[PDB]
Amino acid sequence: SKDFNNSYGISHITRDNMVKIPQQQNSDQFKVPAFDESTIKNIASAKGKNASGNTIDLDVWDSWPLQNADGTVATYHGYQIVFALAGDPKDSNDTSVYLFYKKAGDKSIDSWKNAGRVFKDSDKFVPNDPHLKNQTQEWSGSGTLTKDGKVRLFYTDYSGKQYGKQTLTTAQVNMSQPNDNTLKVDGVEDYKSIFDGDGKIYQTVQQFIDEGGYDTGDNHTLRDPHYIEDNGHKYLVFEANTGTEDGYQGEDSLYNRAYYGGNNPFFQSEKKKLLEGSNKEKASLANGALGIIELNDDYTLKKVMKPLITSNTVTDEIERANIFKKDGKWYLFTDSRGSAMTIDGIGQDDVYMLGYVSNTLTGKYKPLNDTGLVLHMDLDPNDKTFTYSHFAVPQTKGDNVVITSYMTNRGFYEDNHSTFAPSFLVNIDGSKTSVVKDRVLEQGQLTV
Ligand SMILES: [Ca+2]
Repeated sequence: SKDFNNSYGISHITRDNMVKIPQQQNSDQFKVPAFDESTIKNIASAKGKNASGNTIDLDVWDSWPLQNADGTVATYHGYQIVFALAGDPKDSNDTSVYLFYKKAGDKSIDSWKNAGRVFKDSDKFVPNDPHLKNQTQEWSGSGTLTKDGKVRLFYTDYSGKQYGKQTLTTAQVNMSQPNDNTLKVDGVEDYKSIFDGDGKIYQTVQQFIDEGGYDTGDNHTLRDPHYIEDNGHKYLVFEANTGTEDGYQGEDSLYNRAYYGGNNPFFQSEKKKLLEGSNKEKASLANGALGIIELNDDYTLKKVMKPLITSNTVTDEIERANIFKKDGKWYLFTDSRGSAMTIDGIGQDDVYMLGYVSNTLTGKYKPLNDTGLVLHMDLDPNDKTFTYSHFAVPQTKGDNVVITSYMTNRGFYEDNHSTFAPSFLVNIDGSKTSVVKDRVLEQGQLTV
């Protein structure tokens, strides 16, 4: 019949595992800690110029630490460095990467100084590049401190003028120290596009356009590159969508048992409901992937590899790709909105961090805590302490990782801007994780 089973030699976030989440999630093992509203502060140094040219308080969103190759937080001339997306709370979609820094031993949110934007408006036009001149927004990525002691940034070139084209991009951020307590962004170099999709392994924006994606509610992604090394190889792991040959979007995907898991009765009942219902198109178009590419030593593309995992039928959006090695195993994380999901009992207000584990970098990834659930945040977006973009930072010692996230902080009274959420701890033990009891850290804390 139309029924089939193709894994495409890759792992999958299955419907069977997702449907189990609603009855599992209501536990302090997974719940994002409740945060103390009275102590929440804006990032004091998060000031910049608005579109008019007046200095304002910025909203600060997605952030990532400068990391060592293994994912631990780097120390740069005695400083911890955090790259963050920021912009004017009112002027629509305008994100730029800012560089924040803090003396390694300082703890308070007030200790985070602002070195300003990584890029000048003019920077994108300098290199001879296929894509950069078309950039309208700077989206998320990662930062690594190289062997040579260079600050190497990876981020997403978003082009709103090119149908939302997304390109994995790199630059070396040149730094100096004007005095004992200041870091300065001097400028950028080796600023170049790396990858924008191939069509067979990862969806391109052209495929998105050609299929009439803006009319069907399709969501094209090629973003959030996370730098990692393994056995002398350099990689980016990123958010994407499947291409034509590794389980493409469309109605056929609803007949693929690989995306369902469970037994035949589960597959048959779930499939029938999908085909009948108002989620048919949404599920059909859902082909999120966590992709991987290998880089050369100069950070150009070496090899486009098959995805680590996909969320076919489940969601088109698996965000903030994250991966690191712990206790000889590889842990893979991604954030996912309930609103973009097609799962019974998962709703608009549900936000997740999902996690998977493998014995090897490109091996089979199995769900943490049986289902893949690691974190559950379901506070209403209107709540002051709503958090988003949860990201696990591995630590030099111990079994705990630090969870960072941003807190939108839009209360009726001050403080009033998107800020660093209080960080917290998650214990990792084999294929099991748990939120650490009563250990809420400072806003934007990276290390314990
Ligand atoms: Ca899609």
